Amino acid sequence: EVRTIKVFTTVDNINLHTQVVDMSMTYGQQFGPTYLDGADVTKIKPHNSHEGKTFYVLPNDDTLRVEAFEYYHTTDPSFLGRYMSALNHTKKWKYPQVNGLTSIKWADNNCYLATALLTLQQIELKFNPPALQDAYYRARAGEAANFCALILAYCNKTVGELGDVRETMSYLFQHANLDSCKRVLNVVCKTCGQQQTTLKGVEAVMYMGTLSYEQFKKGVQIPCTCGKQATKYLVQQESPFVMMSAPPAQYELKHGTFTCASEYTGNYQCGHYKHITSKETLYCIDGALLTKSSEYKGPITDVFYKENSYTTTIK
Amino acid sequence: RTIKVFTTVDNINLHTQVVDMSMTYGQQFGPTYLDGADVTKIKPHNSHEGKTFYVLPNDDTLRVEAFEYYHTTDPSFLGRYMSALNHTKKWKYPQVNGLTSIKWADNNCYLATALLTLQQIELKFNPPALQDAYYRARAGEAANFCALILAYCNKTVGELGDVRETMSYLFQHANLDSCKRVLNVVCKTCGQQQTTLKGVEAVMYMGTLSYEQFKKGVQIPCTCGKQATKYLVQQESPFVMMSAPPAQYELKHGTFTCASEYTGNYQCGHYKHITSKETLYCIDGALLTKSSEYKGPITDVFYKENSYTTTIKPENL
Ligand SMILES: [Cl-]
Ligand SMILES: [Zn+2]
Ligand SMILES: [Zn+2]
Ligand SMILES: [Zn+2]
Repeated sequence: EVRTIKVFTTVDNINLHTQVVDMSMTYGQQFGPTYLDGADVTKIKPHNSHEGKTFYVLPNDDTLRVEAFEYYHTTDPSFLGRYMSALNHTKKWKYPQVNGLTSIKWADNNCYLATALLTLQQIELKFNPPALQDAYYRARAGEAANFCALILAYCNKTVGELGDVRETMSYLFQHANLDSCKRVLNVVCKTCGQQQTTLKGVEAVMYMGTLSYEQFKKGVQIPCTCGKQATKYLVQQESPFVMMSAPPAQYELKHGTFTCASEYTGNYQCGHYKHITSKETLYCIDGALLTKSSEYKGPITDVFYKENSYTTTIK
Repeated sequence: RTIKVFTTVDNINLHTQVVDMSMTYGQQFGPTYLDGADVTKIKPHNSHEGKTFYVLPNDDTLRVEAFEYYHTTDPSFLGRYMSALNHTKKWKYPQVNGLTSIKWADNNCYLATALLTLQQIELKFNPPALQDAYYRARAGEAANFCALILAYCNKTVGELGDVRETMSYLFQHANLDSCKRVLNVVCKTCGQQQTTLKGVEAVMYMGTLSYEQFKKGVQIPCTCGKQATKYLVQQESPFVMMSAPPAQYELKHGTFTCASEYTGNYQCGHYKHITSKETLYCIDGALLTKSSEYKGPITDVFYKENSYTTTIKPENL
């Protein structure tokens, strides 16, 4: 009456669950969306050659949901489906080594993912979700399909959409161990006094308004509550890097003064990101393309700087 | 022959300047606008003393001010906003059935029905520029709101636009964080698959005008070659927008909030707005028509919502 084979199911490829499957029913009828080595097998019926194989499935019971939470650090039931949807594309991208870093050859507007991937290889950062940490290690080795698809899933973006580097880094930093990061700022306004503020976590390493770390330390002009202009400056910084962002204009990059940067060109609604890194000179990594130059000048949107512990000497 | 003026990129932070009447504004400030009019090649007049001029965000401080007000980093935004505003300030914005409309001009019908729709659904804008201008538009002064819509949509005055595209751009600048949509796709061969949409995708659907049809199920292809049934499982939003290629459709009073009618084709056409009050009202720019029934080439229908959960059992499909 009923013929069967034994297979394994998983949501993390670490915990394997024995399943006896009915060979007269499809995998989708029995498990829902089912993948065998990234290949969609939802519509097909079990075959004798499938016996003993491991199948990815979505978390549709309590055991699988706990494992998904522990591996991906998410409770969104749609997360693994969106990751698999993205992976179907990113598994076809090429991930060349460029200047010793894993880049991504351009496809489907993935330029923002390349400069994000390149940036992460240059700043000291640990990822909390085991899925992210594992996929980052594979990406550093040149096999970044899983990492890229995770990024898309964590940001709730799909292949082809315009990505923003600042927004993307912000999502990823929420899943990094940045709790020990600290920033202390002071704002000063004639006729209003002084006031200080302490930031922690992601907010302690990201700033929007100037690309220059030294300018942030010397003071930036900001509108006050009264309506006149005031001066905000960085008092103390505890973090392994800082990210400085600004609306793009024409910014000059010089060797040895920064770690890496991102540039935005083309049509503003559907444009193009490049990566600039400081090595023994400046390299512009443009997906698979590489140029070298003494200096660089353009519509820079984000600059990353190394840091450890900073304390101001101004009063 | 020198006067004081204010320059700004947001009309919030005003920067005092001294100008000389012997040179143009452009030689002193770069590109300069007075109520949207390009005054770059104009010399300061006595009557300009103390007035507020827009300039381009030409330094780090101004680019911050512009970003915090408009939520854009596009360097062309201000000039495009001002170019549109020079025109929209001359449009007329009559009250039609308690709502701010727009008298027809410059193919602005798509903006009129978008504006009429926004006044009937629960929506908050995130950019202060949009918030402030929307409050003025509700009160009848819609020139700045209409020029912002054009600038955010990268449309110029006179171009025929698209309500669905326009709403997409505006919803991306709205607070939709609490909006969630869960769908189920059921195939006789493949089984079930649920999906969760957030943000603009949680409130916009393209394929059917009827919210009730979206609840009972629409037929879609399945990669196995058969037809699958797609239906709404769960909806958390204060409204929903259902769109479909324009086709003859009967709008029944009391079954919807408002809708967009489009006569024409891909190159040229005209929008009208239909709203369901104690009866059906067709708002066509400044023109109002009342009817017990309405039938037309409908392309977008808006419905009120709060929390919906399906009663379909998948095994009963
Ligand atoms: Cl019109
Ligand atoms: Zn003050
Ligand atoms: Zn199927
Ligand atoms: Zn028209």
